Amino acid sequence: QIRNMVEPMDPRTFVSNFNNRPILSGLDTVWLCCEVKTKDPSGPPLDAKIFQGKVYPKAKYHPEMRFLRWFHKWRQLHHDQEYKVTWYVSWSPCTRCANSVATFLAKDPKVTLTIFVARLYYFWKPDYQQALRILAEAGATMKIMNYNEFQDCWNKFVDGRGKPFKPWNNLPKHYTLLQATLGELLRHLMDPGTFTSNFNNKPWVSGQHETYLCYKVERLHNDTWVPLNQHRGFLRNQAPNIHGFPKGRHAALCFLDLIPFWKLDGQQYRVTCFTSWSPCFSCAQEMAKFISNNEHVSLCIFAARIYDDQGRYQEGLRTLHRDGAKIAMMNYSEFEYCWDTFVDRQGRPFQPWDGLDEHSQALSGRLRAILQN
RNA sequence: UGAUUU
Ligand SMILES: [Zn+2]
Ligand SMILES: [Zn+2]
Repeated sequence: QIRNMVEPMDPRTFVSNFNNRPILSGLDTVWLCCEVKTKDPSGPPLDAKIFQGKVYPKAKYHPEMRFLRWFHKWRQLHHDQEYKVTWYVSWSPCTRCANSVATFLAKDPKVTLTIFVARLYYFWKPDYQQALRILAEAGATMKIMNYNEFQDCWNKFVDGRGKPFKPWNNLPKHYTLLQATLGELLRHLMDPGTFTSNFNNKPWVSGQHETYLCYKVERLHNDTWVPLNQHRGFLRNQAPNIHGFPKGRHAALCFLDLIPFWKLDGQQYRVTCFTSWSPCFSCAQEMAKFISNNEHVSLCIFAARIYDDQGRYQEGLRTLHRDGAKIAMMNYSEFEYCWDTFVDRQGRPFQPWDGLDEHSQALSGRLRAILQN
């Protein structure tokens, strides 16, 4: 078992180093817990290790490089076969480790690697974004640690003495910010079936209530709105879960959460979202509050369909429009733009669904009527 | 807590 393959770390070492607050000073060591398995995930791993290394000053002693040196020797001592490796790392890799690991994976197709990260290190710096993309392109699967992964790491690698994992405050909030940020910098694209199913604007017939939201940012420069290529991406609502958001978190709120995290300066910005459902009353109230607090940020909301929340949704849309948000129903040009920009389309052009224009006209008339009452 | 990279 893993407990006999590693010396489990002190619980305080784990809790302090794997806390997932995205902005965290004082944590000058990187920790890496790993499992080496066969192609078959069943059974215990072949081996498991804990590595650590100081962030500064020598990247050669970061735990990713210690892992590489260990793994080379270990493979010499065991009969060769394909390996699936999993890492739980407290900080995501620096540019040097990202490139070294990418080189290693690109030269060795017998090894595949999954990296779960507690926090993103310098996620806002383009050299780090680029190096994480290089690592992804070499085949590494990179994900943010969520509750299940912290619990698994606790059970396997920590001297918990039979006590269960206890989540810290704001674990889910931190997770959602980091997962959106990682999707941004890896340039994740939406599945085309997912897009077409969720943005079709005919009367909704599925029992599912889910909201997908694409977003982008423009900056005002010499009276012209210019693109800001950094903060562009998509997200969806978080369904309720007692270990996540117990009452869920709607897509509009996750979107709003991202804007302060971007640390926009004092210039004028226009933030646009393309959401498959118009916001419910709660979401519209929160967006109105945001507008009240961020004068330099102009909000533009394009919706595929109008969501009747069985409540005060019309009042929410009216309040948003009155407070200066642009609210409009998506037309052909917005659907095509989202297909071209946010969707994993693999060179294929946008193919409109039947009735797109007719549905857009009827929805736009309904939105006009709501805004005029 | 925007967080010393040779
Ligand atoms: Zn490193
Ligand atoms: Zn809502």
